[PDB]
Formats: sequence, structure tokens, C-alpha cells
Amino acid sequence: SPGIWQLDCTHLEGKVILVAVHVASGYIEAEVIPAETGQETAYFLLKLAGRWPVKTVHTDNGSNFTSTTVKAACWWAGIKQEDGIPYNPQSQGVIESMNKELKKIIGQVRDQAEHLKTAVQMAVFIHNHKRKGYSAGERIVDIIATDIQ
Amino acid sequence: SPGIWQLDCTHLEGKVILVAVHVASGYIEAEVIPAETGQETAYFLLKLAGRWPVKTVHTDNGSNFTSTTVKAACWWAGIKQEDGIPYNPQSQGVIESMNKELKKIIGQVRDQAEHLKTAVQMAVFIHNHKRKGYSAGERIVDIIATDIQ
Ligand SMILES: CC[C@H](C)NC(=O)c1ccccc1C[N@@H+](C)Cc1ccc2c(c1C(=O)O)OCO2
Ligand SMILES: CC[C@H](C)NC(=O)c1ccccc1C[N@@H+](C)Cc1ccc2c(c1C(=O)O)OCO2
Ligand SMILES: [Cl-]
Repeated sequence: SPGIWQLDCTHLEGKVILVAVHVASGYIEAEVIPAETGQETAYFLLKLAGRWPVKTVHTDNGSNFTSTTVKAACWWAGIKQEDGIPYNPQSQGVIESMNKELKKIIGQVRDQAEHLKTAVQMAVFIHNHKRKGYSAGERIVDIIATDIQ
Repeated sequence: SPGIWQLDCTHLEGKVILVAVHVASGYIEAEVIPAETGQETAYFLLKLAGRWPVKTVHTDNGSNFTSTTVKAACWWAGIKQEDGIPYNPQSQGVIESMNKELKKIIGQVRDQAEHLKTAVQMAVFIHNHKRKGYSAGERIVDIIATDIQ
């Protein structure tokens, strides 16, 4: 549970926003890329896994699941790559609602930066610090610390 | 001290590696940029502060300390920007030895990627997971959890 992340890819302004969600906490990391390739996905996972103890990633589609670049990066970083199949049918909705919520925050901050990437990082900040009582950022830290002990 | 970070800029292959160190733990985040500008520094701090509860940043030089772009991002993210003067002189040496250690890891992984940025993320991963007994990644999480509770 403390090690499980879901990949999610969403679109805005003709660009792609790649998101990793820590499932148990709702904490997120995100980046803007011109399009989702195996190489961009591989690099984003490498970044993520040097920052958090990533044990399992539920990939966002079959092309990243198949990608030899993604597989090489998951091997390198000690990540088990799984499918993102929502056997739990409530997962489709949780991700859709997160995408909708992130896009709302981005629109709330959009005018405070020229570049999309900046507004996306502002939205990451607001999402992770929002108390819901603990924030997503407090929850992930608590979950992993508990796991270390 | 759970909220205290130090900025550090080092050079390799004609590029710049911008590093943020969590002082209490030795945990690091890093990125490759073509050169250290206020805008790059401001963006890197915004990413960092959305991911960890950053209270104070000891800036790496006076140009970033002075930079209106850096000050606007520190304001935006709730960060107190401080100077990075080693009033405690053991601070210069710890940073130097960190840059030397990072560069050694980068050369050990260097052949495992074409792009410098990839090797830097590999080095961040190895640095943060090296158990020294806990890793830097375990120490940062323990420090911050204790602070929430
Ligand atoms: C040179 C003029 C710039 C483009 N300013 C604006 O247009 C502008 C427009 C509105 C509000 C603020 C700004 C100020 N801005 C610098 C915030 C910023 C900092 C760092 C970054 C950014 C950006 C960004 O704007 O996206 O992008 C990646 O690193
Ligand atoms: C996990 C690394 C694996 C074990 N190494 C190799 O397969 C390897 C080794 C040497 C040369 C090329 C490669 C292949 N290459 C595509 C790696 C890679 C992935 C993602 C990226 C990259 C790069 C990069 O090469 O820099 O740049 C930004 O996003
Ligand atoms: Cl800003």
C-alpha cells in the first residue's frame, strides 16, 4: 500500500500532463510533456522513484505497459510495472475526478504564469497542501514513516 | 529544521546541475539546466515546495537571492528565502563533499544513459536510497512525520 502509485495522462492547451498519484494518500506529482512517449514516461518514473519509495506502478495504458524504454526504467529503479486495469470499478471515477479537480486549480492559477508547466506546478502545490484533518502531503509522509517503523 | 533546504549549483559536461538538499537528512532533489537563471531557480523551487513542506531555502548565491523571479516564486510558495552564508563554516565542506559524491555516482551510471539529465536522476536515486542505519529518503520522511505529529 505505501509503495503503490497510479499513472494518469490528461490533456490541456494541446499539451500532455503526466500525473503520478500515490493511491493511499491522493498525493501527486505531475509534469507537462509535448506528448506521451515511452521515453518521457520512463524519465518521469525514474524521477519519481528517486524521490519516493515507489514499489508498484499501475501504468496508464498498454503502450506504456509494453514500452521497452518504460520496462528498462522500471527494472533500473526496482519498480514492479502492473496494468492500470480498474478491477475495482471505483478507480475510473477517482482518476476522472482528480483530472477534473486539477484542471480547475490550473484554471484558478492560469493567469499567474505564462507557461502551462508553471501553472501545473502551482496546481500540484495547491492539491498536495489542501486539508481535506490532513493534507495529501501529510498523509503520504505518515503512511511511509509508519511503513519504515 | 524539518522545513530547511539549501540550494547548491554544480557543473558537469558544460551544463549546470541545480541541487536542493534537505539539511537535516541529506536527501536531495536535482535537475539539469543549461544555465542558472532566476527563472530556472524559481521554477525548481516551485516544484520542490509542491512536493515537500519547504519553509526556508538558503539560496546558493546573491544573484538568486536578489532575483525578482526567485522572490516572486518564494512568495507564491510560502518560502522564506535566506542567504546561504556558512556562518557555521562546516556548511561549505558538506556541500563540496556532496557535489564530489554526486559526481562520482554520475560517472558510475554515466554509461547507462545518453543524456546527462538521466544520469543525474539515477544518481539522485542512488544517493537517496543509500543506507548509511537509515537512508536519506527514510530520514526525511521520519523527520517530517514527527513534525506533523
Ligand atoms: C519573462 C516573462 C515571464 C514569462 N513572465 C510572465 O509572463 C508572467 C505572467 C504572469 C505571472 C507571472 C509571470 C512571471 N513568470 C516569469 C513566472 C514564471 C517563473 C518561472 C518560470 C516560468 C514562469 C512563467 O511565467 O510561466 O515558466 C517556467 O519557469
Ligand atoms: C533506465 C536507463 C536504461 C537502463 N538505460 C538505457 O536503456 C540506455 C543506456 C545507454 C544509452 C541509451 C539508453 C536508452 N535510453 C533511452 C535511456 C533513457 C530513458 C529515458 C530518457 C532518457 C534516456 C537516455 O538515454 O538518456 O533521456 C530522457 O528520458
Ligand atoms: Cl510565480
